[PDB]
Amino acid sequence: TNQLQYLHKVVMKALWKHQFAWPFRQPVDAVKLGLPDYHKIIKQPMDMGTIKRRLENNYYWAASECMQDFNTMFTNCYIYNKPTDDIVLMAQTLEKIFLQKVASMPQ
Amino acid sequence: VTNQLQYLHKVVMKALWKHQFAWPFRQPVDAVKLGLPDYHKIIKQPMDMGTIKRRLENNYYWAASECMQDFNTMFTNCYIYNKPTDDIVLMAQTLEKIFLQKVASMPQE
Ligand SMILES: Cn1c(=O)c2c(ncn2CC2OCCO2)n(C)c1=O
Ligand SMILES: Cn1c(=O)c2c(ncn2CC2OCCO2)n(C)c1=O
Ligand SMILES: Cn1c(=O)c2c(ncn2CC2OCCO2)n(C)c1=O
Repeated sequence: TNQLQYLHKVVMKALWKHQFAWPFRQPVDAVKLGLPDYHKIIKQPMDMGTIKRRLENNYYWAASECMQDFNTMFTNCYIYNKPTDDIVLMAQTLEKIFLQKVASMPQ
Repeated sequence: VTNQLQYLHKVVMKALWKHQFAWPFRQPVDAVKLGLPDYHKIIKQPMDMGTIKRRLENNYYWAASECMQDFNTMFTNCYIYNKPTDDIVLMAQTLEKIFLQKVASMPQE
């Protein structure tokens, strides 16, 4: 769809290259990051590499479905991490760009 | 009086305000009433649907994206402050899904 193309080539491209994006480009590796409780707390992991791959393999039936994946990724971050962790500020910065770009998506 | 802001008022706020999970979000978090002495230490930008509703009613917003940020702040405050297992997190998630679903069909411009 026009909307899924926009999420791929306008929204995702802006977020992917952002200087705060690196923690979010691939799944949380709880073993390599040493977080034995991550998957006990976060039951729907999500990340931009997964969303990007889904955008390219025609996984999504509708724009809102892809937007929900973006939301899950950010929400996971807020739920798991402490309020003072830098990664929370990074998610918020990226999430605001997401919402800005989504506001200009074809209707 | 943008089409976008009209959409956010007549479609998004209409749906969320009357939602059965909306009541904890209809007014600012009252930290005294709720017994949350650390709330304003952790949440530095409180937001609630009553504030957003009033702002839409008084044409406070210059752009749709700024109303959208207020909604986002209100949900994010909840995810950041509350424990993962708090029921309020589930209620916020349910409301935010509706918010995103509707925002996907918002007019451009
Ligand atoms: C999304 N996400 C990460 O990407 C992450 C992380 N813990 C480490 N990382 C990677 C990076 O190390 C310093 C800050 O982010 N957690 C708990 C998380 O939620
Ligand atoms: C304080 N308070 C409510 O105000 C409430 C509620 N359950 C429903 N409401 C009312 C709300 O407005 C109309 C539709 O839902 N509970 C459990 C509650 O504690
Ligand atoms: C926004 N907000 C609330 O309104 C709230 C609350 N803790 C309780 N409440 C009220 C209600 O009790 C059961 C479900 O929510 N917290 C920490 C919060 O962030």
